[PDB]
Amino acid sequence: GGTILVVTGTGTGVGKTVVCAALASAARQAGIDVAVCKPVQTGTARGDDDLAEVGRLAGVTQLAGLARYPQPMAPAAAAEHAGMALPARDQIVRLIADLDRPGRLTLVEGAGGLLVELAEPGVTLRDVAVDVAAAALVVVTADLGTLNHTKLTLEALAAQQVSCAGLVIGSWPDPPGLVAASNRSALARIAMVRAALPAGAASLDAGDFAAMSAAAFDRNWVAGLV
Amino acid sequence: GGTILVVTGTGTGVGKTVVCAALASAARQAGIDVAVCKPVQTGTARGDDDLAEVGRLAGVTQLAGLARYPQPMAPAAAAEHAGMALPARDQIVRLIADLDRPGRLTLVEGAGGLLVELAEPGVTLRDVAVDVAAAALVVVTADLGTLNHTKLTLEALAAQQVSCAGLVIGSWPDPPGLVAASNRSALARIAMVRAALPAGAASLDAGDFAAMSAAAFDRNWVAGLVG
Ligand SMILES: Cc1cn([C@H]2C[C@H](O)[C@@H](COP(=O)(O)OP(=O)(O)OP(=O)(O)O)O2)c(=O)[nH]c1=O
Ligand SMILES: Cc1cn([C@H]2C[C@H](O)[C@@H](COP(=O)(O)OP(=O)(O)OP(=O)(O)O)O2)c(=O)[nH]c1=O
Ligand SMILES: [Mg+2]
Ligand SMILES: [Mg+2]
Repeated sequence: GGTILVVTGTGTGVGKTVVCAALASAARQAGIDVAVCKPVQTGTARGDDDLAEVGRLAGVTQLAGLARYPQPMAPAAAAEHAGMALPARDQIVRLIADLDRPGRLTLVEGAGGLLVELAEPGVTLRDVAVDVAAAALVVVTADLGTLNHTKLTLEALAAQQVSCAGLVIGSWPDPPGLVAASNRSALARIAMVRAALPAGAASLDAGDFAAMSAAAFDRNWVAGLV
Repeated sequence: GGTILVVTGTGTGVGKTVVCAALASAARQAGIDVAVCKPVQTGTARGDDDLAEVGRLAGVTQLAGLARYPQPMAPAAAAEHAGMALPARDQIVRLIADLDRPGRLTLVEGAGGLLVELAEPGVTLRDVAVDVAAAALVVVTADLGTLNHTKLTLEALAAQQVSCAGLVIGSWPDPPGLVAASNRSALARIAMVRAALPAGAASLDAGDFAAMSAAAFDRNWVAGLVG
């Protein structure tokens, strides 16, 4: 196959989607073919659509999903509200495995943090990563609490031998400030910080997003992903 | 020895300090001798003092500190900013073991979440709980993200064989509302919810704090903590 990375996070709304876009954009600019899978999208009544964000910010066209729940809740509660079950583990795993091919960077986004339920019954993004042998990129904050959440997420990955490909600070404040500066230095002590996306990047137009994306990651690390 | 519980949380500001004071108050009203312990305190320059609050809300007088730092930062960064070192792991252990006593409940509040560095080098409250054979009471929010953080914390506890004495919801709103209510239902499927402390417990007076405390926990669970 090619390279598969789940893009998880220490929590909800930490920047997972804008980080998928940013890495997709840098990979494409490096001449790598990119696909992005978001198996379960919720909050569609208010128009949440993470694949649309990736398609618009980074230009990706191979964008796969399996389910769309209208309520703005976590996948299991939204599915409980709708009275319609989440997809099954095999559905999600085979979708990603069908996307993966040599020369392709395939990114997978779940919902919220690493352990929220993505498929019936109780299967997580960590389970999916195991079944498709993906490594994990962990999107973090630089705010109070991040080191604990980062360490807890990194331990949960190592507990099932899911490799950690790096950290990304999904939203880097301007100018950093005292906590954010201390938090970035300490995260850098426990894993490589691949990038720190400036705050508000997800509202850039595609041209600005691409230039920002190619400057945010290290040219060689992106080139070597596939 | 007696019974030692580390009181940790899914993060900082989730209610660890008010849960200590509530468990201490309920334990005391059952006849149980209580000590409370905070080996690392940051933010002294902003007035933060969890031991002092626990004394205020609950009337506990057996309160033991050790490391104190001016800045409201994570311990490592606060001690660094003050030209000080973190305490060594044996000093934290000594603090707790000196208080342990038969028939006494000792509560050890961390700083922030389970894996925050409390001692050189990379030593956490989980390591400390291992050293004193303590179980762990996990203070959680009912807000969004709580399920994932709670599951991550419980897994980190089990990997080191640190028994989990249950969850407590640090701040519980009246009325609940849909987000909190759903999360509390989902937390109870994960582990035992020992209490849900009403929002604003920390402002109650000693009389009302004791009433709230006695109502918040099952008395038979409180009494069963301590032989
Ligand atoms: C203003 C705002 C933007 N966004 C946008 C900007 C972020 O950089 C981007 C990616 O963050 P995500 O972590 O993916 O936030 P999300 O709601 O899409 O996360 P999840 O898929 O788990 O629900 O989404 C939010 O998610 N939440 C917000 O409150
Ligand atoms: C915002 C605020 C909260 N509190 C209360 C609300 C919480 O339920 C309680 C305990 O939260 P904790 O989890 O103990 O967090 P903390 O702020 O004490 O910091 P630390 O991680 O070092 O413990 O403190 C106050 O007493 N005064 C305040 O101004
Ligand atoms: Mg998203
Ligand atoms: Mg506290």
